[PDB]
Amino acid sequence: GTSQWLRKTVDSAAVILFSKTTCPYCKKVKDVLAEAKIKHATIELDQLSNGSAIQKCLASFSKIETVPQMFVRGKFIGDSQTVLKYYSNDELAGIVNESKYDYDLIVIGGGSGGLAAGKEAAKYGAKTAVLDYVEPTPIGTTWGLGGTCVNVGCIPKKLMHQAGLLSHALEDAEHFGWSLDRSKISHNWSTMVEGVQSHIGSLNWGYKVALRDNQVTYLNAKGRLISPHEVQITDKNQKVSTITGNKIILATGERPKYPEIPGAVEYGITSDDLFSLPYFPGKTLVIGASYVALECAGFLASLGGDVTVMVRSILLRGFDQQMAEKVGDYMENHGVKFAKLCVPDEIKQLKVVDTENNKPGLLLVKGHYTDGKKFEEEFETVIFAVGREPQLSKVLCETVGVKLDKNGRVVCTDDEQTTVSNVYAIGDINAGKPQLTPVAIQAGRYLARRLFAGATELTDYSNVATTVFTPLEYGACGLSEEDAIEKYGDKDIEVYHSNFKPLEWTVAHREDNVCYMKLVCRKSDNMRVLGLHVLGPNAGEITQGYAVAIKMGATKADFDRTIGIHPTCSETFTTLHVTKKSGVSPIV
Amino acid sequence: GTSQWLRKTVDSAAVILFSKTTCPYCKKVKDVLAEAKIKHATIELDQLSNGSAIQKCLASFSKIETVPQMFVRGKFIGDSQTVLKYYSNDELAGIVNESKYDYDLIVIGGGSGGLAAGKEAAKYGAKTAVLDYVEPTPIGTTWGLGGTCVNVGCIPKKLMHQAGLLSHALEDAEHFGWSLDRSKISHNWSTMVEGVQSHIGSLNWGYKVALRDNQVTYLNAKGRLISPHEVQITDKNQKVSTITGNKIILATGERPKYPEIPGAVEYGITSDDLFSLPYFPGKTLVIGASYVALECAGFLASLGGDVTVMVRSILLRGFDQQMAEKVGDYMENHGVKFAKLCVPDEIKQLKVVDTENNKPGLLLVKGHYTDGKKFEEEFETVIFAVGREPQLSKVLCETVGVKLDKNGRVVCTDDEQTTVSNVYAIGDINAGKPQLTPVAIQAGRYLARRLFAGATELTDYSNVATTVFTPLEYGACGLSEEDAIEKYGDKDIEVYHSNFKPLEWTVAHREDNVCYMKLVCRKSDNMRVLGLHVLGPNAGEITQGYAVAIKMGATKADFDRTIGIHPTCSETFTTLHVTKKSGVSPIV
Ligand SMILES: Cc1cc2nc3c(=O)[nH]c(=O)nc-3n(C[C@H](O)[C@H](O)[C@H](O)COP(=O)(O)OP(=O)(O)OC[C@H]3O[C@@H](n4cnc5c(N)ncnc54)[C@H](O)[C@@H]3O)c2cc1C
Ligand SMILES: Cc1cc2nc3c(=O)[nH]c(=O)nc-3n(C[C@H](O)[C@H](O)[C@H](O)COP(=O)(O)OP(=O)(O)OC[C@H]3O[C@@H](n4cnc5c(N)ncnc54)[C@H](O)[C@@H]3O)c2cc1C
Ligand SMILES: COc1ccc(C)cc1NC(=O)Nn1cnnc1
Ligand SMILES: COc1ccc(C)cc1NC(=O)Nn1cnnc1
Ligand SMILES: COc1ccc(C)cc1NC(=O)Nn1cnnc1
Ligand SMILES: COc1ccc(C)cc1NC(=O)Nn1cnnc1
Repeated sequence: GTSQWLRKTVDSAAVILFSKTTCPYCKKVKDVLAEAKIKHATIELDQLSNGSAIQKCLASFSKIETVPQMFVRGKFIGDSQTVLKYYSNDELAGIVNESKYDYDLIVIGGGSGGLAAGKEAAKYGAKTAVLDYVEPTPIGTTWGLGGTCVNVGCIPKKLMHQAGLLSHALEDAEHFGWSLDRSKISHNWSTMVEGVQSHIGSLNWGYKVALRDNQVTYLNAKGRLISPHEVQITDKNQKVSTITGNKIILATGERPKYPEIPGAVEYGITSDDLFSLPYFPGKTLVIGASYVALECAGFLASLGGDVTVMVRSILLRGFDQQMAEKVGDYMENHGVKFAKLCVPDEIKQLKVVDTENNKPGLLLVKGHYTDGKKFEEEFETVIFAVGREPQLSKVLCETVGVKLDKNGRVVCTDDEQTTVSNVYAIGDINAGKPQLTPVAIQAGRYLARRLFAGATELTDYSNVATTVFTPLEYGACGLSEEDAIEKYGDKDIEVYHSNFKPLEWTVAHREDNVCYMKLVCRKSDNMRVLGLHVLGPNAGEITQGYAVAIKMGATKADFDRTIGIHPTCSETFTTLHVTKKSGVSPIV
Repeated sequence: GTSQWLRKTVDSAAVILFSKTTCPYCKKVKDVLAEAKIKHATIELDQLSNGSAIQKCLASFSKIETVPQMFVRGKFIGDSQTVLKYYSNDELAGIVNESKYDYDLIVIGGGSGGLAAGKEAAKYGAKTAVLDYVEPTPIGTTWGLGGTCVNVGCIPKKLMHQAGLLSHALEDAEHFGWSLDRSKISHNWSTMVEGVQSHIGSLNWGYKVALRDNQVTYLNAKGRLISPHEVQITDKNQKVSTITGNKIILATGERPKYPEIPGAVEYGITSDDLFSLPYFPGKTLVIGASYVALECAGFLASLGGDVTVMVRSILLRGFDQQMAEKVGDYMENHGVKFAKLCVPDEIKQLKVVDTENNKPGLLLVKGHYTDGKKFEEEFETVIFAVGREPQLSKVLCETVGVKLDKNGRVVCTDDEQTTVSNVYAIGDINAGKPQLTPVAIQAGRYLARRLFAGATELTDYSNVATTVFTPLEYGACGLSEEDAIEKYGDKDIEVYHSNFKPLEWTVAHREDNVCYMKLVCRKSDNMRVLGLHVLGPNAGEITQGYAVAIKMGATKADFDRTIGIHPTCSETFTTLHVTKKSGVSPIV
């Protein structure tokens, strides 16, 4: 019990001190380590339930039961007297740096999870390297350190979402008494892109500064695991070399897919290219129906574009389908066109992109509908958003022994361990886990603490809240209504729901019964809230706080006994009463 | 136990049917009652755990133990055979309208609480009257049905707040690429007031329709309780008369105070006047420091006004003072002037209000600072926001026996009962309760269910969340930091905090380290969250969901194990780690 925890902690920590807050011999050792700039983890035995048990188990490694005790990479180094002996004889630095490996930790992948993992490990004295390389897109787009979210994901996409939201603010401002005329204002794509890219560039630089100031080695190099402890690296001159590490974290992410049709790679683009595109896309076709597809179509339309979405089957597969249909209905009423039950067959080039005068090309898209009829129409830009995939064959040699699943993602235990004992996987490549930036960050930081500080806390992957940043935003936490009915049966599910209107929409003359919210509850478990859903402005700010209550097992009675804040959209959750079974209208 | 509940329920229900869902004799009685439009409460004995005890206890009133049993105003009417007999002999209508009083319920006050109470009572067959009268302000301002929030409170002030926020949206729009020029755009006060007042008028009308459609009698008349069951009414022609009711609910709210100085009533205004003023206030002095004072000064400055606030002692007395000071610092950085440690001595008229040309007048304000130096300055408008108070001497004869406290509010039990057993009080006049619209609504609806449908649930007044809608908003739930320390001692309190920057503020070049959040926790109670505080955009949307978790007893561990939604401001609560004791900086 306590015995096996201690063994695992000692064998894995790079530099760890067992201590008590009251002992001045411990403070004497802490001070010496700080002066020599030796980072390390510390376990305060007087602050743990069974510290007396641990203190006695230390004797199995050190043959002493007293405190302080200092270990380096699994080896007992000395008590107080012995540590100062090493310091006074100029022997300490060599002892704390001796290792079987170049690094205590190598992180392959410099994104959300990998940077979090690497920075947290370095805090406890682990010698860490972070590798990052951005393979260019087919048209050659590349970008800096920080991963998909920072450079070509959550960050630029929400900033262009905000640019779109501000067109409605301009319209609203007239009704609230401001003297502008929305009809005579236009948008400049390249001005927006310049401001977005300047912020992304501040994040690239911030991550390099953060790694330097944590003593993490950053190599802008492509890494490949060739044996459990050996990583082959290739630099910007295709210089190939090999570095070794005790623990390995795979954190390499995914990239967009293309459909296997003529012209797709040659003449279309993905979200990877959209966020630094030097010209306005113009008349645009978006192929696919994921949250990426709908978010991009949405702000392009709000910035004045002529936008079409080609849907093969349904919107937002895997999300609550009543909510997904409301999302699409709103964007169709505000100008996005939808080609339903439709897939593409080929893309033909009619004009090459005018890279001089900063203008898109021109393309002819041919496709067909699910019953047989034909699609044919011209667009200036075609954006594919038909999913994302890893390519671990680039990253990982099959002889190493790391098990993948049928989709190509890494099969892991609940502490992120692979089938190779010293290798771990986090973020989007970890099979079966929600593919989200805060998840990757929590997994990376918690894992680093278990490896190098003796921590025990695991990452909880259940009921993680989401928000889709469509022109009207959709926040959710927990089960969709159809998944709850499937799992428990229709007779055991009760659904409370209501329309609402934001107070901000009244004077602005916006729609009465379009925003909408519901709670999906289990009758036989005290009306436990299984899933929460809201369509409305600021949906992510609305949903976040409820994710804590749902984590704690909130029931409908908990929502009822809590008082609303007025006037807000969120307060409508505190007074829901119309059930779906009753048949009463949810309108207001 | 069961027997004391049953007698309380039978005595005060207006019309109540005891029933079982599986009984066709009960369905036959329900059907007759519906056809005759007889509204009534219903208790389904088969859906209660001690329904068997209640069934046998009914015999104490009816000498029978079967269902259905129908009662009217405390008297057993009959079983199935007897009710149908009364029906087909045309005697039922007269039976159910038999009463010792004109009304089962009289509500004095047509605001947030009183309207909620009256509509809910009428659903269970209580014959109900709602009285509402709006005493004009000193300059003559009056308004329609709905109370302070609807007409001169939450609704118009948040609409005017939104007009102020749109100022910054117009500014932010240029940085995100829109072609407008903020500096050439101005605001028209009367156009804003016209749109606000048109929405308020639709609320006035909607409440009158709601009372008509619930068969509630609405009397636009001033009420006075002269004995436990008699209410004297005075109509708009000064006709005086008396009506009687079984139960009385007092729900008359408060009105603004004026300081006792020369010129205040004659030449200044209050929030009651501000939301329908026909001219822009111009250069304005706000006297006071409540949330009313700061919210009003705030939107006035954003709409282009030259605004000063004169503060007796501190801002937002009774709220967390670190957050109060940050609220003030932001207002002052964006234009609002503050006259600290200062009070007014007299207001002098230099120009009368120009009601022809639609212009304010001009005033000379004289005052002094606490060290004795003098204040003297000219303003076009002076707004007093120096507190609110009930005036129950106009509502309630002293001989009735209703106890008041030192501030003139009604002393109530935790079920809203006064010292007169048939008389209840709800909303702002209920001593010691938070003075908020959703509290008054919850109190009123829960009380009507207990009086007329046999409910037992009480209103929970603890840990009610708030939001102050200053230009940068402040949301809170639970204890201030200084209150937590007073109650538990400094060593049992830990404070986690951080600055943050909304993503929307990056491209717009807004401030880096102004938004702020903290969690105030109790060490010896598993780091229980005692209070949550946040300064930033959409602070009410952010705070609301967390109020469910605090109601449930959330700890710091519950916040840590919940995952963030990215990118949002609210997610910063899920990763807090810097403590105040550590002395580490909270900047990002
Ligand atoms: C358009 C879009 C919008 C999104 N919006 C959101 C949102 O609003 N909220 C949210 O939570 N999530 C969002 N996501 C998802 C989020 O971006 C991912 O979940 C997250 O980036 C995954 O982090 P990661 O560490 O697993 O991988 P990544 O962040 O992709 O980082 C992996 C890194 O490793 C590099 N790499 C790959 N192979 C190698 C190699 N052999 N050697 C070295 N380096 C290598 C990659 O180039 C990359 O830099 C969005 C995604 C997309 C595509
Ligand atoms: C400027 C301002 C802003 C506010 N903003 C917010 C906010 O954002 N959120 C929030 O939760 N709360 C807010 N409040 C508080 C909220 O308005 C009150 O808590 C709420 O209105 C109290 O409701 P009530 O039912 O107790 O009384 P009221 O709503 O005041 O209703 C009482 C009614 O009874 C009438 N009446 C009085 N005497 C008699 C009589 N003798 N006979 C007949 N009728 C009579 C009154 O004229 C009035 O119509 C604000 C208040 C103010 C002043
Ligand atoms: C693929 O589904 C859509 C695609 C585009 C859009 C615009 C909407 C939908 N949703 C949808 O069908 N809406 N709806 C109409 N009547 N019932 C539901
Ligand atoms: C006619 O207005 C009323 C409406 C309803 C009622 C019950 C009374 C009045 N009496 C009235 O004139 N109010 N008043 C006071 N100071 N100026 C005007
Ligand atoms: C009455 O207090 C204020 C009044 C007006 C304003 C504008 C601000 C405050 N707050 C305040 O004192 N801020 N501060 C400065 N250094 N420590 C705290
Ligand atoms: C965004 O700041 C402004 C810009 C322009 C102007 C003319 C005003 C503001 N001030 C602002 O936020 N409103 N306000 C009210 N009380 N303090 C501040």
